[PDB]
Order: sequence, then C-alpha cells, then structure tokens
Amino acid sequence: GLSDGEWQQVLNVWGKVEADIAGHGQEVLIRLFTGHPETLEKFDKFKHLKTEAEMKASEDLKKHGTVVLTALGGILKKKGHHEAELKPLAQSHATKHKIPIKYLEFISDAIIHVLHSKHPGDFGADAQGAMTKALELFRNDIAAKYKELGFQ
Ligand code: HEM
Ligand SMILES: O=N[O-]
Repeated sequence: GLSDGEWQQVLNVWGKVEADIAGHGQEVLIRLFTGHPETLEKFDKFKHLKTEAEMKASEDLKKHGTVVLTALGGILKKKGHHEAELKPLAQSHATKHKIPIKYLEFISDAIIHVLHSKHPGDFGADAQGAMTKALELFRNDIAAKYKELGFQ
C-alpha cells in the first residue's frame, strides 16, 4: 500500500491533470497508441487513425481521454479503497475489450511520461515515486481480477 504522505503526493500531482483533463487524456492515449500500435487495434473507433496528426485532430479521442482519466481519478481519490470502482473496469477490460494486462503497464508508463512532458521540472522524484506506486497498485488489483477470470 501507499503511506498517507504518498497518497497526498499522488493527489497533489493529480491536481495537474484536473486543470486540463482532456489535454492530459489525449496526450496519454496518443503516447500509448504511437508507442504501441497494437493497442490502437483494440479500439474499433480509433483504428481509422493512421497518423498522429489524425489522432491529435480527433475530438472523440480527446473525449475518450477525458473518460479514462476521470475514471482513474475517481479510483485514485479512494486511496486504495477502490474495490467497487475497480472491479467493473477489470471485468469490462478483460471480458469485453480483451485488454491484456501488459497494455495497462503501457498506459501506466504513458501517464508518467506525459506528466514529465507537460510539467518538466515540476514532477519531482518523490512525486514520481508516489504516482508510480499508485499506478502499480491499480494494475496489481486489476491483475487479481484478471486472474480470477483466467484472462491471459
Ligand atoms: C488507466 C487505465 C484505463 C482506464 C481507467 C480505462 C477506463 C475506461 C472506461 C471508463 C471505459 C468506458 C466504460 C467501460 O467500457 O468500462 C473504457 C473503455 C474502453 N477501454 Fe479502457 N481504460 C484503461 C485502459 C485501457 C487500455 C490500456 C486499453 C487498450 C486498448 C483500453 C481499451 C478500452 C476499449 C477498447 C474500450 C471501449 C471503447 C468503446 O467501446 O468505445 N483501456 N475504458
Ligand atoms: O483508453 N482506455 O480506455
């Protein structure tokens, strides 16, 4: 788990995301899709996006970015007490969307990259430690649900 201090850092960092949820969301998905094109194939509604320019110009991608980070933000604000929030996401992502846990690793890494990219010099070593711990906890709890379902 995370310490109280670590949770406070996580939620302080998240303040940055909340000032521009769509912009952060868009950049996270673009980072995911460009670094790992196989992930784009999981989205029927985005696999028409051939180029990063098309991704950047896609208002629906920005919209989905907002949905994703809003969901994650709600989870983070539970400070690990997130069973009710996490269970349905784990189940939809395993059973409906067929998203291997590796792709959740990819998007976790994308979040860290985007935070540094948008806030260079303002995402300190302690902050990166705390956010990484929160993202791992999220991933690990999803993985438990994936194992239950025998997914991958
Ligand atoms: C931070 C981690 C993630 C969060 C919080 C998240 C959140 C969400 C939410 C709230 C939805 C809509 C409700 C639902 O279907 O459950 C959704 C849909 C979806 N997610 Fe995720 N997601 C994450 C990671 C991923 C990753 C890495 C992929 C890889 C491709 C993915 C693929 C999809 C797909 C294909 C849909 C359905 C889109 C549609 O039908 O239009 N998700 N996600
Ligand atoms: O973008 N993940 O839903």
